[PDB]
Amino acid sequence: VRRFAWWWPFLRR
Repeated sequence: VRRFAWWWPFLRR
């Protein structure tokens, strides 16, 4: 994980 494309799963979703 870089530093953002991980939270999507929870955040963005």
